[PDB]
Amino acid sequence: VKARQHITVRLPKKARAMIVGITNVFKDKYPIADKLKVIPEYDVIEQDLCKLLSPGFPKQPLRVYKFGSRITGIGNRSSDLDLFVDIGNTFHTFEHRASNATVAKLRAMRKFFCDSEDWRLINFIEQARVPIIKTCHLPTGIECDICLNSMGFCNTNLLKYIFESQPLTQYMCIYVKNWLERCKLTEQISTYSITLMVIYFLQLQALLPPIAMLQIEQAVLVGPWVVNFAQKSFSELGLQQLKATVPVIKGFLRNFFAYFAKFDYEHFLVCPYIGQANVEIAKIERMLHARYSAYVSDNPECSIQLKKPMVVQDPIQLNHNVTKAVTKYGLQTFVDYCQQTAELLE
RNA sequence: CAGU
Ligand SMILES: [Mg+2]
Ligand SMILES: [Mg+2]
Repeated sequence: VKARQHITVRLPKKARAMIVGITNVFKDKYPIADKLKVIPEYDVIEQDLCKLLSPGFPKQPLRVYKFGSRITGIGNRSSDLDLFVDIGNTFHTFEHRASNATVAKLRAMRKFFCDSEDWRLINFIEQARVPIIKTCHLPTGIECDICLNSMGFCNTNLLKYIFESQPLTQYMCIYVKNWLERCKLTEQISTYSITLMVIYFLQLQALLPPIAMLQIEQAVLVGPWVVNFAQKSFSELGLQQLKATVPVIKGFLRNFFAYFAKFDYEHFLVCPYIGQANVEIAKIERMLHARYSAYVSDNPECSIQLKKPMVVQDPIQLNHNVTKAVTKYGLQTFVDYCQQTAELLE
């Protein structure tokens, strides 16, 4: 891309094949994703985690929360399982950067996975924004990402509500998830990022509510972030729940890819919190709730990172641009692929 | 930059 910026990066053949062929998501991948929301294997994993860590922290409170794509219903059989281990009722505590205690806890847990004959330690990432332990649960073979941060569980619950209220959202996310993998873009643009882009797009079509309109104040807080939401019936908002049909899905996907092919990433951001068209990067910070403003006043270093090629704001952790690591050339690659994909969908 |  960098060598020939003037050339539209060719949509990879693996992607072209799947776009030109949409019945697979509707008839096969959807039922598997729906089944993967609840399977017996997850109970074994949570139980074995409690059994493994209960001795390491004897009197301490302990609770395990599942989240991620398997739980929201856009997973596949190879999908990893994401788990939040809360030791000591830290659910409501927000760490911008992982604290010493948090890193201390992760280090203690690392040893337990190594020594245990039911777990294989795969990786221990301490210096990430969200430190995680990557380990294989050997009885099931399921790869688990273990963290000490509640935010992923909270946005998983929000996706659950959105997908169940408007199933078209779920189908589209399964499709673009697979499209992202066949385009080999997942390392720059994550499945979670594209899910927020789908949600935002459908908000602009008046098929989903702005997240802010679900949070009119009693607030549940993880630090400064409002993590609960009114589970309002879509009828009360006049939001029609569409029947997901292959033509309906195809038309919305076409429009989705067309929209992000022409989106002005230099001046606007994807903003499911606001859920309105043309949210300017230059205006967004003054549009956020009072807790965000109070938090960044005391900590200006924790404001959302807006000076990035691609800005997609987490609807709950409002200081997180989930696409902050996307490069100009990764963005151009994504824009070119959107362009060619919209064409192939007519 | 790494879970989501
Ligand atoms: Mg996952
Ligand atoms: Mg994971």
